[PDB]
Amino acid sequence: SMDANYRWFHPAPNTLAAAVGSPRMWERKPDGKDLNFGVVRVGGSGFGRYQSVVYNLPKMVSLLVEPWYALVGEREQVLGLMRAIICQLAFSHGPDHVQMIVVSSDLDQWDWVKWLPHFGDSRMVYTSVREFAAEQAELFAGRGSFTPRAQTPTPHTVIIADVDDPQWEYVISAEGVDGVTFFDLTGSSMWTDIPERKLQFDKTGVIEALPRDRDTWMVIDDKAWFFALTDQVSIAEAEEFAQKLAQWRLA
Repeated sequence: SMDANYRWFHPAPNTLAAAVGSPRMWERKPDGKDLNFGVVRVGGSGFGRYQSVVYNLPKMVSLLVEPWYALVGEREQVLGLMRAIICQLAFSHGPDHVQMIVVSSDLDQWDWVKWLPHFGDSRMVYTSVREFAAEQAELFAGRGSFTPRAQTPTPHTVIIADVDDPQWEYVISAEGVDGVTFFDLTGSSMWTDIPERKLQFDKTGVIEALPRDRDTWMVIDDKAWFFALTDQVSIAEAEEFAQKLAQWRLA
């Protein structure tokens, strides 16, 4: 019963700090049996005047079915959703299964990720696409095009593209990069031209997207419909989760 036990797999992201160190942390497995591997909660099903009468179920995206997602909206709500996605993944998946990278011309917003092992380089926070491409050359060398979803190859890489830079094209083509999912925050045309990858916000925090099948993640309509009332994690909530995970790692 996935809807009955949804709080064990996809809870509200501000509950994750208190749950750090529980047996649900880093429990996801790329074994072909865990259908939540590579899945991340983005929000809830209730919205507007219907919030009080709709049984709220989590809404999610799979990292394995698209080479990227493009978050289109106002700066703060786009950052809030990205922080919720990062916190969800850092809690549910171990850094041996999911690694993370941020490429941003706004470093002040990403200082909190210094506590997460997922961003540790064997810190994967870069200020330009050129610096990122030099540091991550070994990641991209020999990698083919993205193949949408047996055992999943690991680590999967989640990259936050937060810099409007024409050099993005020379790193991520239309075919995508195998084992990587980008999340664009800029709203530039190269990311937003594919409709099945767009998450369009409205001022209330509701996102619309092409609906997908609940079991296969396959797109089921070519027009955008309600997708989720997004989860929003503030800098303080994200830093609280990140520091709590860091203290668990030191203990």
